[PDB]
Amino acid sequence: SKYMTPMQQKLNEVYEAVKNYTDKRGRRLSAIFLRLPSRSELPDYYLTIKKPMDMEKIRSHMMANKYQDIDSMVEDFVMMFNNACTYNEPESLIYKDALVLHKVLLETRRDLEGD
Ligand SMILES: O=C(O)c1ccccc1O
Repeated sequence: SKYMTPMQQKLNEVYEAVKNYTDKRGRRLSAIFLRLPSRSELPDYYLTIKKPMDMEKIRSHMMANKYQDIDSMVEDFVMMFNNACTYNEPESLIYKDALVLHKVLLETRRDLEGD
């Protein structure tokens, strides 16, 4: 139980790379992405976003061993960054942070290309 399979390790590595990324000032870009607020706290959001996504949702799937491959988890991250960029303005901080984290996601996945 305590030992992760290779796929499980890779999933975890990608998830963690995005979660733990910090910029030069020590700011964890993941902060606002961990958990999306409520439909009642964000009326305009849920009416605009077809498939809402946050890192806690991704982390829960992973922990339930529900991702079958790396691409499946990447797709959810991509949904999240797409959602953030859709809702928010191109000059907004959330939008910029979503672009940075997107790069981290693809770099990490590619750096693990074999393993
Ligand atoms: O724009 C947000 O505040 C947001 C927060 C968490 C997940 C996706 C998002 O677009």
